[PDB]
Amino acid sequence: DGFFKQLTLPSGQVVTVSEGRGEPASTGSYDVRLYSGANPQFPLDQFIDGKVLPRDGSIKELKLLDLNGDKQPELIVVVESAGSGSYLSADAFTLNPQEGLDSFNHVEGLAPNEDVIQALKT
Amino acid sequence: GFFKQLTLPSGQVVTVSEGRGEPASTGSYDVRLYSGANPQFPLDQFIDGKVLPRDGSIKELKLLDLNGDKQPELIVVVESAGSYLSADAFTLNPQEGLDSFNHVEGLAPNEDVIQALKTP
Ligand SMILES: [K+]
Ligand SMILES: [K+]
Ligand code: NA
Ligand code: NA
Ligand code: NA
Ligand code: NA
Ligand code: NA
Ligand code: NA
Ligand code: NA
Repeated sequence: DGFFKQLTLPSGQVVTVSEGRGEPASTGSYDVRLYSGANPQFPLDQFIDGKVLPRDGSIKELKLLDLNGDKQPELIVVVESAGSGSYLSADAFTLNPQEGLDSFNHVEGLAPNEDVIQALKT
Repeated sequence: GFFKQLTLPSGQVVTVSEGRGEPASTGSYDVRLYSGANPQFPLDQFIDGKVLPRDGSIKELKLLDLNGDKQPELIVVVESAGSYLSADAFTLNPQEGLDSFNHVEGLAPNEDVIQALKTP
């Protein structure tokens, strides 16, 4: 099994993030799947929506931070290139009970010392 | 959890997966398309993917030309945990990528899913 992480949002919704099965470490895809989380004992029983995105590198971090000021965290998936420069890219998603899952922003080709969060707000 | 890889005669590669950790009876599946440009590395060149709901468990995959352009579409057939079939079809090509072709649902087990997907 490859990369898999499950997070519970403040609303009680549950999100999973996976890299594509059978893919190389250096490049491929990942998906984000949102669930209602209505029963925390069976958090993945009620699927809502999902997206598949390319990754130029490996997932390096998952962050839950409010980017748009609505008080709820967006999900940020930070990806680090296998290149010697370790260039960063990231996708942000809104995920909430009212709207479900949507893309918020995407950045790529960032130097390792760049402010990814500020870039995603830009 | 369902996982299957198919390779088209063009060389394109597709994988179909049920969502990890989900119930057998309900959840999601994803379809991922790769170029397969180097056939020894089928999953080295990702193109595009989609995540869909499944009302049931994946029964089988088919590759068949649904619109008569001589390229195969991908069909994902789903069986309810209860008896009904549903199915989603997708176009796949190097030129365009991955797109929805059609969707059918509430079919009897004996019905022709492929003819249903072809029929306006
Ligand atoms: K949405
Ligand atoms: K497309
Ligand atoms: Na891992
Ligand atoms: Na690339
Ligand atoms: Na927010
Ligand atoms: Na929003
Ligand atoms: Na919508
Ligand atoms: Na969207
Ligand atoms: Na066709």
